[PDB]
Amino acid sequence: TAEPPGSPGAAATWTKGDKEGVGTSLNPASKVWYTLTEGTMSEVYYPHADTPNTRELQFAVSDGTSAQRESEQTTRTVELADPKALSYRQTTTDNAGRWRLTKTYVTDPRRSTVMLGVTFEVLDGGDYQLFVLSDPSLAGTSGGDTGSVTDGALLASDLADAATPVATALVSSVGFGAVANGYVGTSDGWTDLAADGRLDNASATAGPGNISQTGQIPLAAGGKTEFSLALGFGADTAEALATAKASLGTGYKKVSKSYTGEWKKYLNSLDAPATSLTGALRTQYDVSLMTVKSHEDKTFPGAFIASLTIPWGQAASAETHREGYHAVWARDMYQSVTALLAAGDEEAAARGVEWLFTYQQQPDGHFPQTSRVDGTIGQNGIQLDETAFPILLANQIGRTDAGFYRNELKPAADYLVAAGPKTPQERWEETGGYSTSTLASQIAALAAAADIAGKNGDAGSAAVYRATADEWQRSTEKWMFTTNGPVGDGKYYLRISATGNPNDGATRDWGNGAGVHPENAVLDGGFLEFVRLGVKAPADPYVADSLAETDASISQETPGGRMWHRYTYDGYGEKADGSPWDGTGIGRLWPLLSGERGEYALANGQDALPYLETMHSAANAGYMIPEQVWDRDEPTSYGHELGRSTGSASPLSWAMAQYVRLAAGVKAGAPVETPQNVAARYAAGTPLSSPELSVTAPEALSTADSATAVVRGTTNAAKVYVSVNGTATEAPVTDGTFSLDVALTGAKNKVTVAAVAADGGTAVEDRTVLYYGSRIGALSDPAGDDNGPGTYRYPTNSAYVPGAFDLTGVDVYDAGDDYAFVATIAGEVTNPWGGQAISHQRVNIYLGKGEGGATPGLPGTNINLEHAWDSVIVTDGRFDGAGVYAPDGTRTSAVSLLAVPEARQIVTRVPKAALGGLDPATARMSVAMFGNAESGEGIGNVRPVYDGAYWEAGDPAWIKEWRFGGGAGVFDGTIPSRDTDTDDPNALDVLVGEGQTQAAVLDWRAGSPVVVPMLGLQP
Ligand SMILES: [Ca+2]
Ligand SMILES: [Ca+2]
Ligand SMILES: [Ca+2]
Ligand SMILES: [Ca+2]
Ligand SMILES: [Ca+2]
Ligand SMILES: [Ca+2]
Repeated sequence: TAEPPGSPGAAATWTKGDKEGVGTSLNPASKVWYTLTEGTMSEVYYPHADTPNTRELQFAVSDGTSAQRESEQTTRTVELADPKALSYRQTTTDNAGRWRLTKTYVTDPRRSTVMLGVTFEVLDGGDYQLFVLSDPSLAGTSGGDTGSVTDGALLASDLADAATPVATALVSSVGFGAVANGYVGTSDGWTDLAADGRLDNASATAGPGNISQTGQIPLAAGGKTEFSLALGFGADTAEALATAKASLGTGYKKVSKSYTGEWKKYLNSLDAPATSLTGALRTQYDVSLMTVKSHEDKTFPGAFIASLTIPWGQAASAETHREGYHAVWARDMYQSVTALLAAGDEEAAARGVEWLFTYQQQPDGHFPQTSRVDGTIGQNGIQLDETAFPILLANQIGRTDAGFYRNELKPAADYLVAAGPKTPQERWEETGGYSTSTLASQIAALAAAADIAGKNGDAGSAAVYRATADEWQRSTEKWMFTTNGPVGDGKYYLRISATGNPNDGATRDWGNGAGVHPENAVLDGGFLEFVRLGVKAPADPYVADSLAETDASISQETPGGRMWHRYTYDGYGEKADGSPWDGTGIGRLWPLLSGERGEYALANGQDALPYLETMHSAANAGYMIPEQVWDRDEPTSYGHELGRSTGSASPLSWAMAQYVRLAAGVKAGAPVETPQNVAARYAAGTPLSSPELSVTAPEALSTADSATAVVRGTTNAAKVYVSVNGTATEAPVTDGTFSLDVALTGAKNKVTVAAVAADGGTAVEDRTVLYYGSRIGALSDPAGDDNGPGTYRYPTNSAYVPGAFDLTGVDVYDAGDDYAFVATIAGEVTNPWGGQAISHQRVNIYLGKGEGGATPGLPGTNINLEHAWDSVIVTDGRFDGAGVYAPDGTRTSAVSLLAVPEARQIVTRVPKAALGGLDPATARMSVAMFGNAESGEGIGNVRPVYDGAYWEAGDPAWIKEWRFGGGAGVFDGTIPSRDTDTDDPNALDVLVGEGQTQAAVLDWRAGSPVVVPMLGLQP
């Protein structure tokens, strides 16, 4: 087969996020969504709202000598063709006024076809040729497409993905004259026409690769010709052609009417907006409502993508699958259904809630950062507000049935309780810690979950959720309201704190090229979520002092009204020269924040209409509200306009949604999505008492001795509930005291203690309990003991953190099939040299029965044990040198090493069988801590100790840098010991029993090798 020149086609990109309009039928049968960009049709989605298939479809007109692209005509307009439907009309006029093209878009509600009603008028003596230029990017990729011709139609496909096969068919109601396929940048229609105003390439086939199709439209005799084009989609070519023809078969006028009628009927069936919405604000409402609606998938009803666009797509390559904003974000979806809910579309919210918990929720209960419309995980960051919003959606909708509560709601709420108040990522998806914005959703979600749990008879989980939410709610100011910020009076809620001390001036890099700034200096309107979600009263005083400074720092007055940047120094936007964001740049204005300020104003009884006015001034002629609008008077080399959409997403369903939701709030006189049960508790009048609660045991962190742990203390509350990892059990209160042996359910047990007063007030306490099984026995050892006989020194190198070789205890647990030998150290448990759990420590635990007398330990050890040993446990996560060893050096069994730095523990799992019938419960044992080393550094992988003075000298340098000092001897590379004196023990410390001391037991000058006492585990 002869392919036209250009293979495989030029590298391509997507389109700018700034859309003039978008559209889809209300009918779920039509699996197509179209977008418009600068006078052309940009990306069209199919079969799911998360898959773009087009880059550009526009017309070219020639006289026979020269040709022009309508995207080159400085004179073109866009306008919504119907005030009650998502149908747009683009008009292109020749710069010389010789011809005029009029295009009106619509889709066939019954099948996946995008239709274009076209009128071409020659205003000259005539004699012009008209060509359609359709450049696809099927299945979300510019490459991999194959263009062909059949039965007078232009065909294209990319079936490289079995789960998402895509093919199209461009058909002309009047057929085509000349038809051609080629490779972009060489044999494509425009490159061709530009050459000589003629279609020289006649090749009817091209690809796979980046191709484009071109079809000449036969013009009627006279000035104007009216016709229509149908772009049908299908799993295959035959399906696509058939769908397109079925559309033309019905006709543009008929299809147009049907499409426009569904939308009109949809709007007319929903709640009537406030009478105070003037014409323009009403149309903005109608278009915003439909647009939000159009972001729901047709194959997975209930799934809403953030936006049918790719921000800065002109700079985003299309060779590989990209996510853009055409993916599902729980947060953005929450904004969407909450808007449809405000407008009166209950079913969309029901499908939505069902979709979230069925398809996107993860087995652990939380919601992924992003996902495909089928639930397939996209980004994997942890945003706690994305787990809280779906709970709030179910709370609002009443989706509270026992089954849904136990299997859906509880796991999500339990995750929140387990995650703690700090979110690893806040709503802007960039950093973590105590977030005003996220903590507001966390508190509201748990407060709501509490009522749902209670309503379902689960008092334990209710107390846990309420007590937790209550504590975070009363800690809002302590954690995030700074009092020494470098702006205004210095008193305001900051954006996020890493420590929970808003006055510590802790810094961090804020990404996107913003650099390092103290948290004290970063202002963010996220605190407004507190009143919006009923977490604080509308007139809360703290939210009030945040206003002035926040406005000064990130607000600005545009001609349409006041607007806000997300936060101080935000760099997520175009660069100073106007070029698209590419990892760094400068954040612009977010119109949705005006809608947010408006809900806060409304909640306080003020007129919110002006905020709607401001939100609408950010829209284009098509009424598309963008994520961002330019904030400078200077239009860089790019055509940026103050108050107009930038290169990012437009429309942003979220911004569209925020406009509708506020509008509804205006009609009701108060924000309509605020959770009533949550506001009743925190935003109403009279506050509640907080009962006293004192948990005396356990401590913040501990290790249990069995499958149960004693949880006790004092309180003046009526009831107390002790919950571990989501399992709550009541603790009966007796004369202000309580005490319960609660069951441990995991290796790590998060224990929440909730105290509930007779009037409803709560107090909470959290404790963490580590569990390895029933404790056989233990051995203790003093800290600051890591100096051998009392003269040893750590090797100067940094890696050797202090206390690394300082044992503080040894605990043995019966762990079912294994024995868990837990060693605790004073120093931090590191693992830099990349090893199993640890790198530096080499502890030995010689097990025996106290028989015989002095018996040598392992080779490079340089020590003896008080009595004979049957086996020794080597804890060395280096060189696979760990396990239980017989006295002859034979490793009788492998072992697993786990590090628990939080507890400064080093766990060694030893299968019971490894200790051939030697029960540690009645065995004698010696414990010694050495430093691991390479064979070439000393016998048996033990880092030797050398003369103190010799070491102090530092000759060579590696001795005082990577070896122990204060013992005896110098380096000798001729013998395996590498030490010229192995009389001194290489143990930096060991365990001794009563009446004896480490200084005497390790005193090698008074005897060598030293004899380490054989001890017994105390129960
Ligand atoms: Ca492709
Ligand atoms: Ca292409
Ligand atoms: Ca689920
Ligand atoms: Ca010690
Ligand atoms: Ca030595
Ligand atoms: Ca010791």
